[PDB]
Amino acid sequence: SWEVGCGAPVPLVKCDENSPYRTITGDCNNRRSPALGAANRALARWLPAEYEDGLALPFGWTQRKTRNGFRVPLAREVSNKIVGYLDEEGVLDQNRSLLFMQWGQIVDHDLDFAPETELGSNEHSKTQCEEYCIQGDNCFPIMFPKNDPKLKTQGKCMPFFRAGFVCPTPPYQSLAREQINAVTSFLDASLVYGSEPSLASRLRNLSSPLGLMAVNQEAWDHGLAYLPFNNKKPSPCEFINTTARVPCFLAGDFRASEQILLATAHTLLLREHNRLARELKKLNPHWNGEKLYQEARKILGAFIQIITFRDYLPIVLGSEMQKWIPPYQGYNNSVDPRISNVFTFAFRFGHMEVPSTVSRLDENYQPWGPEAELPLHTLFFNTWRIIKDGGIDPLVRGLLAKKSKLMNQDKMVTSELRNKLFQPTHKIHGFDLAAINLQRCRDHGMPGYNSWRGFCGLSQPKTLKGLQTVLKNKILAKKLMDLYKTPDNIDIWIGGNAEPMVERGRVGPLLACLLGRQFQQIRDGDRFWWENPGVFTEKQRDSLQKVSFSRLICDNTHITKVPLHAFQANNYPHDFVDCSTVDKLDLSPWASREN
Ligand code: HEM
Ligand SMILES: *[C@@H]1O[C@H](CO)[C@@H](O[C@@H]2O[C@H](CO)[C@@H](O)[C@H](O)[C@H]2NC(C)=O)[C@H](O)[C@H]1NC(C)=O
Ligand SMILES: *[C@@H]1O[C@H](CO)[C@@H](O[C@@H]2O[C@H](CO)[C@@H](O)[C@H](O)[C@H]2NC(C)=O)[C@H](O)[C@H]1NC(C)=O
Ligand SMILES: *[C@@H]1O[C@H](CO)[C@@H](O)[C@H](O)[C@H]1NC(C)=O
Ligand SMILES: [Ca+2]
Ligand SMILES: [Zn+2]
Repeated sequence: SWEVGCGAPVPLVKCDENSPYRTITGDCNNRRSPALGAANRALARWLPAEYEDGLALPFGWTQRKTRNGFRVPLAREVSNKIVGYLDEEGVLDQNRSLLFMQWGQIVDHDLDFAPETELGSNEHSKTQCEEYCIQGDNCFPIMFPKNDPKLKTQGKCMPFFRAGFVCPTPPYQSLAREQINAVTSFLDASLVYGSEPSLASRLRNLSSPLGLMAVNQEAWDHGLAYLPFNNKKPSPCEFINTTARVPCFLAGDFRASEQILLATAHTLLLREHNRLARELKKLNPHWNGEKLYQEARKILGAFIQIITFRDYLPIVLGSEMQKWIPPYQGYNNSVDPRISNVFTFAFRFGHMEVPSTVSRLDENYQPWGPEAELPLHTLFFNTWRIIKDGGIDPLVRGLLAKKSKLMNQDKMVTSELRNKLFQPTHKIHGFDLAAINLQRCRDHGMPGYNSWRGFCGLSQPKTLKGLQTVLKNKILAKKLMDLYKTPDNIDIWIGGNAEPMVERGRVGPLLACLLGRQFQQIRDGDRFWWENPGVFTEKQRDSLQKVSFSRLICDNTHITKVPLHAFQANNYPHDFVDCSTVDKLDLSPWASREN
């Protein structure tokens, strides 16, 4: 009847109350409700889901059924008319390095993943949805509007499969459909260690009692470790280049090889675990492998939290940072730490920060070889350009010395993502991440733009002129009104990203509120927050305050010249220092004395 808890899956609650370490699943963090923030449960609903039929059909599903009296426009038509641009000149962020973009993706992948339903195992609709563009069950194809050039070269649609949902994926559940978060809601390095026990063990080196993560046994980066290969088929990293046949990496997170700089960041974090585990073994030779793994895992989780909340979030939220994330006042076990469904769309502001090219730079921060700069689309599921072209150092120098794309109301998403995206099992560099995001907002039953404005205490524009004023842009407001016909129908991904950025920040007021609230909750609601008294000793916390992405690079690469503020736009050599001058993480406070 009430159906308070639909929890047939993952019923197991076997909580050690005493454990100084996190579970891999996120279970037991909250003592009163131990499933809160656990992986493989429903995304939180801050507002009730909004479906065409009130339960699970997306707006746009039934041609005849309006939203508030108007047909919702095709995701791809919004993408073409609003999100696309031609000229990559002038589009770079003069005050954010490319590392700023890349850290956002890292944090996002630690916090949330809504994987497509697996109803494609030995299924026709796996290829049939792509082949015949026929909407049904989990097939919700992105149809091309009539004037779309892709209609001329790529057929009628782009394939799209509905996200997985809680209480059996194929059939009906208690009231509205709730999509799954497959990773831990805590900011806990689940993207390095995994959110499931099987994966987390596969990633470990259990051959030695050294608490190490498994490393590649077939390839080395000038003696430095690579992630292991994912030896499974079919492999998109092999598909791109069947001559090189270099597989995807195997990381804590499914998505680690989606692009070369994400793979690069994952590689830095793995190196850091093993570095930490080796340093701890020197300090504490009596520590067994499990203890070394847990202790290094706990430090790397703290590293990710401190970089995120001290360095990253202030330059995302700008003037809104203090409003939404006041200085820390300790653990609040009444806070809901779960990632919300809306946050998983709010955080996609990163899509508008991705620039059109990636560079490899040499030890003078000068172009590395004759093709030093490459188009982003050639680097989707690309591991062979790492193994076979110079390792991660040239790409890390690019992350430091090159710039994020700046979000621009006239230039939102580069064609490298908007027309050339590669999706596994599709075979073409032909997808549109903007269209996918809009279709997914509808898949997840998102409330529209004005419902979220109301949620955030902001004005709800009802007319062209009101929207013009909110967006500070008359042409953008007119295009959105021509497509939507009411600001109430504007999908949250495009409405949030259309707002001009807050002072000293990189998102508008609506996104600052949605992101701000989520990050407040993941900090306040986390029993294992690095700064929660008892988690670390006061001396440990004194050491941890000195972490920086600059030291992470110095410690885990052959790079000896780094900037002191790695998320800022930094130019070589003026903004760069020797690793010598950069604070180290002093692990002496981890020395464990019994006798
Ligand atoms: C080249 C860089 C990137 C690529 C190729 C990429 C690709 C993708 C793809 C294909 C999806 C899945 C879309 C769907 O099926 O609904 C996605 C989701 C997402 N992306 Fe990106 N992305 C990039 C950068 C970023 C950045 C920089 C951020 C944040 C700052 C970000 C945040 C997200 C979030 C939060 C999701 C939803 C995750 C989930 O809950 O399932 N991405 N991205
Ligand atoms: C697991 O860790 C062991 C212990 O370090 C690794 O084996 C060593 O392998 C390296 C080759 O990369 C050799 O240089 C050393 O001589 C070996 N040392 C010892 C003490 O055996 C093993 O490669 C690791 N396995 C994985 C999958 O990472
Ligand atoms: C597939 O990967 C191979 C293997 O690296 C790439 O070949 C390199 O190709 C260029 C020629 O354009 C040479 O100058 C390099 O020295 C090659 N190395 C080797 C070992 O062959 C090839 O370019 C890739 N093709 C695609 C489609 O990505
Ligand atoms: C604990 O969280 C609850 C619910 O979010 C909040 O209302 C309360 O004020 C919080 N406690 C403190 C001390 O901020
Ligand atoms: Ca996590
Ligand atoms: Zn080297």
